[PDB]
Amino acid sequence: AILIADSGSTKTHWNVLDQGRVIGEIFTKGMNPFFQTPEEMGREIERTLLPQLNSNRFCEVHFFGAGCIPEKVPVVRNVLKGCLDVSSLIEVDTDMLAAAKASCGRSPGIVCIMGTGSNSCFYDGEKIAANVSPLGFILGDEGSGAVLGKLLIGDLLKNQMGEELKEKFLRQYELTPANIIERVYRQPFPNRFLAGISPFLAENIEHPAIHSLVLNAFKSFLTRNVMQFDYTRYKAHFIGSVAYYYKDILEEAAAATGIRTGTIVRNPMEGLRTYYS
Amino acid sequence: AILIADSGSTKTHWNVLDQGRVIGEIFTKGMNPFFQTPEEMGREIERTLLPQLNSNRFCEVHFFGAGCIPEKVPVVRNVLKGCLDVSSLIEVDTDMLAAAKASCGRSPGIVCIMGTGSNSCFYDGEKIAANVSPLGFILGDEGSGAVLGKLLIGDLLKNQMGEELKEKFLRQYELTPANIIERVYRQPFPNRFLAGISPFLAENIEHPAIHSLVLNAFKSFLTRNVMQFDYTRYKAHFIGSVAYYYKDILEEAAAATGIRTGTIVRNPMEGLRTYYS
Ligand SMILES: CC(=O)N[C@@H]1[C@@H](O[C@H](C)C(=O)O)[C@H](O)[C@@H](CO)O[C@H]1O
Ligand SMILES: CC(=O)N[C@@H]1[C@@H](O[C@H](C)C(=O)O)[C@H](O)[C@@H](CO)O[C@H]1O
Repeated sequence: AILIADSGSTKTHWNVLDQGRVIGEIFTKGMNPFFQTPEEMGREIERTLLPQLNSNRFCEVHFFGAGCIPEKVPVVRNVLKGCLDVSSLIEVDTDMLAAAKASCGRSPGIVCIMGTGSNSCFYDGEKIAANVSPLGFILGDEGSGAVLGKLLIGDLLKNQMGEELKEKFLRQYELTPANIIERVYRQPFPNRFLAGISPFLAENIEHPAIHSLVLNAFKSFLTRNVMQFDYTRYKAHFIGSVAYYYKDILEEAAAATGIRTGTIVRNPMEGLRTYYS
Repeated sequence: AILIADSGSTKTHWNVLDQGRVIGEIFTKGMNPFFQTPEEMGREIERTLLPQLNSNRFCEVHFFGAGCIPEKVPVVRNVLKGCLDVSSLIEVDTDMLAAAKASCGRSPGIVCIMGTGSNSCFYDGEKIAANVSPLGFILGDEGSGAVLGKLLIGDLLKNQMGEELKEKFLRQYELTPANIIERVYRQPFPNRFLAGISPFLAENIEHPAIHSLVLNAFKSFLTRNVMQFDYTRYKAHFIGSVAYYYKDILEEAAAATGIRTGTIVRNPMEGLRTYYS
């Protein structure tokens, strides 16, 4: 009856709710209209949800995803229309609203996302009131795996952390200098590439230089994004993968810059299903 | 009868030298194999110079251009071979060697490029011995117009330099945030876009925040790139447009980083032309 989604830049999880229960859970690759034309978006969409759904018809469909700026929301909604059957109108918004509906539900509060990309907001109870548009992983997205990987590759190959870690990194993923620039500048979804090579940071987090890179990235995010809200009486609900597995470094950078924190979960799906019933 | 060129990712100049003089000069847009396949680069080459190029059949031909790393040198080298007719063997290199031959000729010294992109090297007298390969404007290129433009836009729309400069920037180039993000993530040659909006820094240099942003970008460049060379007895020949019109901030950052300075040219061609005959 209802279909729920949350499209990250690298992956997408889909949920099917009927009479308030979960009758199906789906995974797909990431969809961002700034990395995917509607053909790629849609032909992928053909290959995705439809095969694992006995019935392709619904009454309500709610799709939240990265790159879903208002200028691109109708584009993505028409992509989903040419593949689904819903009795009412399709809602299409950003992943921030999914995170907010998941964390706070019908109540207000601050919500931030740290995964493939980064983002920060204040939320009313039914809609996002304010938002720092993150500009992406080239002009912002500070503190997220794609940016972490961007920083790490840059620092390593500028000989800023020595040869040992540089060689362990380039050997662990069997990459030459050419692979990076080809993968980042000429190959689809370079943010996936960066966010995927970024867990090397977690692997060698005991090194001060790597721990400091992660900490200073978290610092810059909080400074340039979360500080723009009333962070002195609001418990920032953090959602995302980077924020979950780097919990300690995030709490480090938060106590440094005075940013407050509340509940920190990795995926909004279980909080989203609670909201819809 | 020889032709020498130097194509930055934004522009390209071609020269045909006979009788010790320059007998003809044509200009075309920039070609970079990481934002243009070599055919597309090439499909313009038909449109620009050849229609006017009286003879495409001459002796030696030597082409230097950005993004033209060893992994990419042969592809571009055959593209010029399958239309062009040159009597001797093909030279293919990066813009750094043109800058070095122009700046240093047959003598050594440190040579740096500051325009659309960044790069760093020490040069012997026939070829570059050491180099910090800049990885481009997404993983490095610190101190370059695209990176300067990247930083300024990022800071502005995250409200890090106020509303006055942010608004003056967005109305003066008649850009909205979505247009920005569309131009950087979906539009060809985003490095030109950033480097073209970057002169806003020089225009508003009286603001402390912008002067410090430009200076600190220059600082880290010297730090992460030039410091990797012998900067204590070598007078760094800086080459480029950014380096000429931001001369004072560069000398500031040079006294800041103890780094020495030499010659500042924006374009190398007559020094390149001086080298050949
Ligand atoms: C241009 C781009 O990719 N933005 C995305 C965001 O998308 C919304 C629509 C936005 O741009 O504001 C997304 O919420 C965050 C977290 O996933 O990462 C950013 O990179
Ligand atoms: C990935 C990329 O585009 N790098 C280019 C450089 O190209 C060389 C070959 C290199 O990549 O090492 C170029 O020298 C400088 C200055 O123009 O700008 C960078 O952006």
